[PDB]
Amino acid sequence: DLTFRLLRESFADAVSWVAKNLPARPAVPVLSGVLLTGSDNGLTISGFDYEVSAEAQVGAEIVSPGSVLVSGRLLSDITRALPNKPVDVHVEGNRVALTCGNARFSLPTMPVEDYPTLPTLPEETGLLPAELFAEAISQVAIAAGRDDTLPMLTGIRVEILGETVVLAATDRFRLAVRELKWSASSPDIEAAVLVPAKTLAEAAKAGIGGSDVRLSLGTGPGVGKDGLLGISGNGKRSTTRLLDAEFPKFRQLLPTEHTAVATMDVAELIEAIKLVALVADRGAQVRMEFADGSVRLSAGADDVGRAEEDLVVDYAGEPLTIAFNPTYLTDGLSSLRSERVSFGFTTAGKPALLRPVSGDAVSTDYVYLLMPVRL
Amino acid sequence: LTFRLLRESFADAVSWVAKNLPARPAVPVLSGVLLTGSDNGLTISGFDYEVSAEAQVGAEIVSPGSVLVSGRLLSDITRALPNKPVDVHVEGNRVALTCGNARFSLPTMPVEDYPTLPTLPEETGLLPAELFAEAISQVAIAAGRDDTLPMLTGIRVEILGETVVLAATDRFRLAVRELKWSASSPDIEAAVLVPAKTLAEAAKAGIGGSDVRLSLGTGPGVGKDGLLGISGNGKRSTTRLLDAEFPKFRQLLPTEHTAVATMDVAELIEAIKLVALVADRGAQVRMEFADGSVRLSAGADDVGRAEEDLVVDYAGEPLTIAFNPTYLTDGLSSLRSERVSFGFTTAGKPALLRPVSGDDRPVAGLFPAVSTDYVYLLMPVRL
Repeated sequence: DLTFRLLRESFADAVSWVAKNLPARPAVPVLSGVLLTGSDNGLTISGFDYEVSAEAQVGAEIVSPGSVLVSGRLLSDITRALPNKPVDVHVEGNRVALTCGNARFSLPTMPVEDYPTLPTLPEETGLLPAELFAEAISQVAIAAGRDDTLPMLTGIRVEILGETVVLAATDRFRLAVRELKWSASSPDIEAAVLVPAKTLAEAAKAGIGGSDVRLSLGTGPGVGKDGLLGISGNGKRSTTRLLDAEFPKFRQLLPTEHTAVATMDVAELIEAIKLVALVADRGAQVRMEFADGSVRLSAGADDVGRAEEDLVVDYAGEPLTIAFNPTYLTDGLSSLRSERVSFGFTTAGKPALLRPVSGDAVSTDYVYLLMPVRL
Repeated sequence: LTFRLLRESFADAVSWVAKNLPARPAVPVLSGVLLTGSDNGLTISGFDYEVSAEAQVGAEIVSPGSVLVSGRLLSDITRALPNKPVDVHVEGNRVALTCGNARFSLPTMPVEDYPTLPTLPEETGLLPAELFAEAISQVAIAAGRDDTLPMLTGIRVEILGETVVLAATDRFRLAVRELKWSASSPDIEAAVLVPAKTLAEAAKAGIGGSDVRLSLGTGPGVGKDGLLGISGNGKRSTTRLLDAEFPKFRQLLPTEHTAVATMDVAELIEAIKLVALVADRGAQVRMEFADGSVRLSAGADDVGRAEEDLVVDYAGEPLTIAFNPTYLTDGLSSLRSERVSFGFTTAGKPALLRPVSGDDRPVAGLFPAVSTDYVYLLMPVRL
């Protein structure tokens, strides 16, 4: 009942996006599948699990309408490996015929009724330039520390205030808040919700074309407990369930006046961190020793090596000697899309403030809170 | 010991010696790189169970003497330093290292407790670094993978006059390479087995257009040193030889064919990766040679089925033959030729692949096959 024809690249691009974030999974077989729907004008490619859904619609010559359920990872891997010709697709009983140039395929099909029905639209709360979203999330997500660790509730907080968006991501060592200006598709609206880095970042990492990223949480009176978040892009559209966990109240953590402040060249600092960090322990510390006109960046191993570098800086205040985890600090410096950096600390046991200095519930546009280490 | 020299000259010569070194093996002293200064200048020296590396470079030797610092640590520092001259002097039990605004204080290990690097055998002959690098990458694939089967883990290296012949094999593929050589040596007839892991790596570290000296010896006592020297401009390494018997491989290769074929290489690699996406477990890919057209095909109990028809030249009775996807593909990459030649006998016996667009005559003196400088022999599969 289903027959379509489109360009290989378009079909490859559409599937990969629906079959990356959420699939790549064998948990329940009846759900490794991706749904192909042959609407009168285009092909829609659908997919989800129990929480995060994804949908892609692309141009097609659908000769016969209908739908079909085929292996997720497989189709992706196939469409990318196929020739740069058009591809023809026919469903024959419960097998799918797929021809692209001189290559034939036959894939086992799954029953179209077993597949869950996707989530809908939480009404458009507003939109913003995809480049901005790409940056915002890209910055903040550096701080929701999650690598080889168990995924403790790992989320980027998203707050809407009239037309002011605030993105906050933290673990417990670092806190990254970013502010954002918004074409808010509703009157002044207030919304503070939590949605896990995992997916959110990817929708943004898509690195969408233009000013078309479209945040769907509803225009209502706060989006309800229907834990949904829609991202809509140029044809690409994905929902994701939002966590029930509560974010810290970050405004608290941020100081107004800080006992001491200085500024230095980002590039140069990142090169010297990695320089002296080479000798840093498994208890990774790096010692910054602030004085007028200069900082003595040093680190050491309690056994095997010692390192130090004098760097120029514009310091001002009562000298501070303080240490950081070289990786969380360098994450910060990188996070700042700035040539130079503002440092705002209070005590060698109180958070230090990383702000971008591109000279010539938040404070400036990008703010980055870093916990110190002791001795 | 005190000396000065440029960051890059130091970095390059330390990371060359320290790459083969282990971060923390059984004996601590083996993790370290030996730094010696004399009339010649600074010398980077590293030893191992099986490889010894040594690099000589110019430095201003302010004070002769040797020292023992962590091999991998010194490599990491000298790479990260700002591009300014580096200063080193040994303070009692520690090394001070000064480059611009950065200063380092590394700890030493006891220097008397470092062995003397095994001595280089006489030069057996020499060949451009480039060929050496290609010939190994070519043959190294076929090397029997990490197993309790040593005979297969080696790369065989045999010298016949002005000809060198390189071989490797797991019991499923066999790769032979033939080179033109400059043996500064007379009769020169020898055969040796060296570990593929180490050889490949030592030949990966060979580029730029220069030459490379192979040192096993020259007399009847050739390769009998238990070592292989490979050296050039200041850089000198030896690798332990492998005491195992290599297979009598020349016998293994067919001399004539029931069926030959040729086809486009990049075209064939690409189509292989396509159909095998659907193959059982990367287990097999079925080729169906007819005249003019070969049907590449793959399947899986119930995962999917695939088919490509590729433009082949053929001569002989339409053979149908299964190969392993990966082994097949390695073989193809292993020829750096634009096209490929196929030699077959039965669906259950070896296929012989060689580069096509290559008019080198491996010259004589003392339906068919043919002469090539490189062959890759693949066993087939079924079910």
